[PDB]
Amino acid sequence: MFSAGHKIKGTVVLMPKNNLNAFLGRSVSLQLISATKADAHGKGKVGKDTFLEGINTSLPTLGAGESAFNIHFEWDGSMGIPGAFYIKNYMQVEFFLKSLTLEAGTIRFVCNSWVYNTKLYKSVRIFFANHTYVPSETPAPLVEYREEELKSLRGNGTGERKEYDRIYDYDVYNDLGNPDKSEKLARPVLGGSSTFPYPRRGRTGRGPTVTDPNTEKQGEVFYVPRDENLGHLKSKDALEIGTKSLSQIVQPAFESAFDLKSTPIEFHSFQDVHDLYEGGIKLPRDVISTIIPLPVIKELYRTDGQHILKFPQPHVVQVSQSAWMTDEEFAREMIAGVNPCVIRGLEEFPPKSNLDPAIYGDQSSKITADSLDLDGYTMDEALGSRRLFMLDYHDIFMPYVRQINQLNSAKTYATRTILFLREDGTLKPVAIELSLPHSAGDLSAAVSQVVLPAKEGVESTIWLLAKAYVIVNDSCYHQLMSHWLNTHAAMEPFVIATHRHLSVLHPIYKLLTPHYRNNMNINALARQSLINANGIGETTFLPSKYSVEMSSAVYKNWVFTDQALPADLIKRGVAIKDPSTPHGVRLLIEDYPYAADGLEIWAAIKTWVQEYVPLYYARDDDVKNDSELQHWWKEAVEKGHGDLKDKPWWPKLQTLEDLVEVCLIIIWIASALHAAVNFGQYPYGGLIMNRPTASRRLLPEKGTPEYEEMINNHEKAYLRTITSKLPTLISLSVIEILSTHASDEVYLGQRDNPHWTSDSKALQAFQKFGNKLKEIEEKLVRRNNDPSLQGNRLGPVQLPYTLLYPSSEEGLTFRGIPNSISI
Ligand SMILES: [Fe+3]
Repeated sequence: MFSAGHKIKGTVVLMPKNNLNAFLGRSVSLQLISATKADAHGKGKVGKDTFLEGINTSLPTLGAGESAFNIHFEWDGSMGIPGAFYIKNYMQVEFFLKSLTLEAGTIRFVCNSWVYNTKLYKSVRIFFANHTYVPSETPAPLVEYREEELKSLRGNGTGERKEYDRIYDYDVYNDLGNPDKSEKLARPVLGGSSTFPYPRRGRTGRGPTVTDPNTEKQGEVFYVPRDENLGHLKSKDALEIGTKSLSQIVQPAFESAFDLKSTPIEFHSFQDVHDLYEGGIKLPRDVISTIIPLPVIKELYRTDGQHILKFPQPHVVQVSQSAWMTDEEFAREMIAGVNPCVIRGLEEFPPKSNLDPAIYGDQSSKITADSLDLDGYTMDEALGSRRLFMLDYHDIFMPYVRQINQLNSAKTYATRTILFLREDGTLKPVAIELSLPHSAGDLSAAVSQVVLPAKEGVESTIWLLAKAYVIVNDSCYHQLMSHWLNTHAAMEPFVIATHRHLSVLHPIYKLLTPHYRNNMNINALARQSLINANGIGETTFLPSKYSVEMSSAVYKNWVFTDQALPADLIKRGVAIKDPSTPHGVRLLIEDYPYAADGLEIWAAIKTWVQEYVPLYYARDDDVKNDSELQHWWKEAVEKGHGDLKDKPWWPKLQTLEDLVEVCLIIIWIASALHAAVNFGQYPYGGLIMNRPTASRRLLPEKGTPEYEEMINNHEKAYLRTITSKLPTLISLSVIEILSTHASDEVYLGQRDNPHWTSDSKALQAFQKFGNKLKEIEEKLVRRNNDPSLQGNRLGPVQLPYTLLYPSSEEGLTFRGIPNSISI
């Protein structure tokens, strides 16, 4: 090397898959690539292959599991400034590359990527320094490298994907059915048709089943691009794999305990349910022994290691075990519960249906105004003052009621619940309509009916059951639409488009990708065990084999721009546009905790996106002229959500406003919307009576033993109506996992690396965002401490609404907003 040359001092930080000397010698080579000096073909000049020289044991700052290595690079001649590097792993086993740092002012590369043996790769792995560039700002010597890496990530739409592949592409949901196992397990393909529109998911390419060329074959592992499944230092944090263990290992063990009549088959009283988190449930030794060693699963229950499993006490009963049964809590949960985003204003009376009466029978509501306890208000007054609301599941469920009720052990109604907003600011339920389709060719004599509030006699039991029917509709809509379709499924197309079309160098890549963490991974695992034919979802929720297809019916009406919180509130008639207020909308239910708190988070995110975007885009033309951005949005819409590609409401993305709106909505769905619908699942639903997932019979007729049971044993009437004990144990277990924050969660206002960009302005903006979120949390604390807001923020269950607190410790905390759909 040159006599007065100075080698560049480098430090490589990596984590071995599972000593360290093995990484020395000729094990791992790096080659720096210049960002500023090019060869005759305009490509950045490449340095010599350089191997790790030794272990650096001097750096006190390293995360757990991390090791640092010294490396020095020759850089003589006009090599300019390094902006990327190639790395080749000659070892048999992959390692996780954390970072390269070049000293002497400092150049940082944030890699966080598995590097497999070099022979497995068609292209040498390339990593860029942490500088951010829109394509027109890419240093000329890196332009081809930047595009070639995107081409690598896209692949060619063919081939069976392997573990170490980093290939992002789309496919339809044709991998849920198991037609090769049984024709009973065949399911319609979701996506790619007018009958069944659906967001796309990540392509896996396992090829067709033997029986159906349109259904993808089963697989032991559902591929995701390698770095979408990064791994966890502590197995307890691999919550997503628990779902797989639950379906494949734990569910069969529970099933056996029932098959062997080792525990009563049904609950017989409410106390048999409360027992689950008090003394626990006694099960055969082999069930316990099957559970205890399993990572994640072992955390779900306390045990004596012999026969007892105890579930954790759900938040909803921590103060009052009977408060869930109150009409006040039933209504309050529509605004501060697990599914707080379906209630709508009702602006005429009676409520109307759009459904065809030729098919379903007369659809006129039978609810009478005179029957309603509106605290002295007339109907005209209640409508005029915007005090009438409804939870309207009539049109949503009616088209499915006949087929659901044909199933053994499922019976449902299409319900509507009328709520009145009292002057005291709380909601009260005033009627429930339990509707069934009726046509000339009907065998069933069951009738639709209206049920009114009652505290005494059989009528109180009928009303309690009516609430349960409502909540079964609500639980199904929550799990399949509010949660699954609107978060998990709707976001995946954006994750794929982002990796395919926005370089790691791209500002919008850096802005959005933290909000994707673990999403493809949980979704893949969900396709394999949760929403698959005969999987957890179908065996625990009312619609059974019709569940995921009902979500395609609802996706027909999915509107991207209506996912924006203000647009949602206005659309549902629970708020009105109001420029004189800070959020720009006035809530019609003033103390609506999800909406009130959500507006604060929404505004914080908006401010962050509005500060970040101008750092990279000066004018609308800059957005129009970004070919990566244009390709990204064109593909996300025309391929990722392609069944809806023609809808008039898609932003065109030719303006700054559009880019802000699109990023904001993506970040909102991934972080706060998902947190709000996800982390309350066990807190509210851990008591099955409060959130029944299924109903198994219609209301009994007078003159039958079932009717007499309502009089003599209302708890048993109730328990015979809702989800059976066995699916209850399985359901509770899955919602417990899903309600748990892993200790390595990255929350809103956090990033995994302080050096994700070298752009100090972006880093500053991000710090302000985090500071704002802390300020918001103090605010939400004060709200929960405000005695005037007790009625809606705490309710008779005395459960402070903390779901939109930004921060949380690990565990089942009922608070904390992750950056992404990470569980
Ligand atoms: Fe989730």
